[PDB]
Amino acid sequence: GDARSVRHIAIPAHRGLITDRNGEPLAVSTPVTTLWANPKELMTAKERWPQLAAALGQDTKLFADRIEQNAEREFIYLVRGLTPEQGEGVIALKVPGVYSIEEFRRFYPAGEVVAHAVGFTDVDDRGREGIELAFDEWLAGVPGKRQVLKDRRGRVIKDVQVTKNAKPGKTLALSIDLRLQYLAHRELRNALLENGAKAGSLVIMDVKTGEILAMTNQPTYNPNNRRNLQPAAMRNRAMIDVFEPGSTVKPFSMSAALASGRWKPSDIVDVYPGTLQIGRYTIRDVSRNSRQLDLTGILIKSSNVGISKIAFDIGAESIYSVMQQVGLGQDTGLGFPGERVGNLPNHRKWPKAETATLAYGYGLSVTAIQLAHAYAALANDGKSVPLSMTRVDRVPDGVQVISPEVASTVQGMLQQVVEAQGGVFRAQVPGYHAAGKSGTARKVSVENAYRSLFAGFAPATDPRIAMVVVIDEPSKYFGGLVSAPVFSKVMAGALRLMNVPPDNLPTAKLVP
Ligand SMILES: *C(=O)[C@@H](NC(=O)/C(=N\O[C@@H](COc1ccc(C(=N)N[C@@H]2CCCNC2)cc1)C(=O)O)c1csc(N)n1)C(C)(C)NOS(=O)(=O)O
Ligand SMILES: [Cl-]
Ligand SMILES: [Cl-]
Repeated sequence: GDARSVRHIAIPAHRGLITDRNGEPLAVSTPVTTLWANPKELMTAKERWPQLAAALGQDTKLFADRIEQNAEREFIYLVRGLTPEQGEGVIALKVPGVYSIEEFRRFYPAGEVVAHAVGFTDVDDRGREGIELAFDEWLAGVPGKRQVLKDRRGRVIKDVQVTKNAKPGKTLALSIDLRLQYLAHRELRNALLENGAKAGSLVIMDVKTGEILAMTNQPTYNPNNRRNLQPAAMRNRAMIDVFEPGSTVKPFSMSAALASGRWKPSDIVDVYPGTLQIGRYTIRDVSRNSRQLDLTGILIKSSNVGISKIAFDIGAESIYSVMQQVGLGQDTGLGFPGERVGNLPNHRKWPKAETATLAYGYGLSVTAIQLAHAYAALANDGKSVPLSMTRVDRVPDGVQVISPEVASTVQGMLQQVVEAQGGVFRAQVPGYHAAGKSGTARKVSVENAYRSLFAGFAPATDPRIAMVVVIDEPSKYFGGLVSAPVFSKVMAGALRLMNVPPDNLPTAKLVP
């Protein structure tokens, strides 16, 4: 039939390393040794089989069955992906017909801690989820090709000849700081356990560079062992899940009020009796023991009524404009697999009820990433630096989306939300002035179910990082009792890790 045969073999390309921003390995192509066999040669050395089988960790008779059943094939795999050292002891047995191929297997040194961001490759070493998928072309490289001239009995007579070399993939350095990532991962997980919550997300970003410094979710999974992996655990919820932001968008409503020319911080709004009726609907505050609140007090008490009255006065168009311009419900440009854009509703003419509900964050849907980016722009004196999941060496120009004077005023109000009497004191960061806003969003007709939110930034004197904590369905639940302490603990550790000077460790009690 055939005197010879020409078999073609690909030379595997070394897949690009993924590191965090400091060069810590997050995805590594590690060398592995695959053993294959020519059964026609192996069948001439049967008395070596029990020793070979032992070296492979395989049952003597099952190994023998496998060879005998494939006795005519010129090629079977004995085992793929042993360690180089395990392969080295088998090669030393010098069994006829047993040969080795070096290939690579992806290893994820941080495991579940950064699994949602990094993703993973399939058995064919192709990116399937996360960054591995999004940057697959960058990471993959260009494999080579060999030619093997084989026998009529499958024995490779002519030594392989290399057609094309293997071109390695490119290194990729993420924006993530693995130190902050571990801190965020451990504090979110502990908070979930303490609160009996179903899921959660935590985003940390650099307000000055747009970099995503940490992005963790629960549940998570071990990418190095995906046996019994369930779909819910795979979700990078910070990017691919949407939620109503509720009270956490009130600083943007307040930004529109101050940009309107119609409102100044010392203005007061009468929110008594803690409710406001619009047709058949009643807007309700949680704490309903207030009458006059100034604009800062409306944020401290989180008065839906107060922000609603302001929204009626200034018009929803101005609030829509700020929310759109800080990115809520807008494409982020990151291109993360499955990333959601959410929804910021718009109208030619805004009905009165929807003007109020926009202003306190009902009925729009955002991602944790978007909410964090919005807070980063506010923290950065109103200038939005573009998002990045990769290390930023040369920072692109930002876009001024809130005037610096309005941004600075709203920043001070959010510092009061954390530090003033009656505010979110469990969000305070010891040694630092922190600023932010809690939220609690009921999942309407979705039976005693809520999300607890906190969004903020620090240090208030020169903001460095913005943070969003989302805790999904705690079993207690308020934003200020559930997500606020997580913000405090993670913000304190992250500021320390970044060597940020404390701006609230005075040694003297000053007066005023
Ligand atoms: C802002 O986010 C805003 N939230 C809402 O109006 C929305 N839902 O509100 C839910 C009620 O939320 C709370 C109730 C009670 C408390 C609280 N501190 N008191 C106790 C805590 C322990 C349990 N017993 C009560 C805190 C929050 C609701 O209506 O069920 C909302 C907006 S969009 C959407 N889908 N839902 C409020 C709650 C006014 N401010 O939020 S904040 O986090 O408290 O600052
Ligand atoms: Cl609190
Ligand atoms: Cl509601």
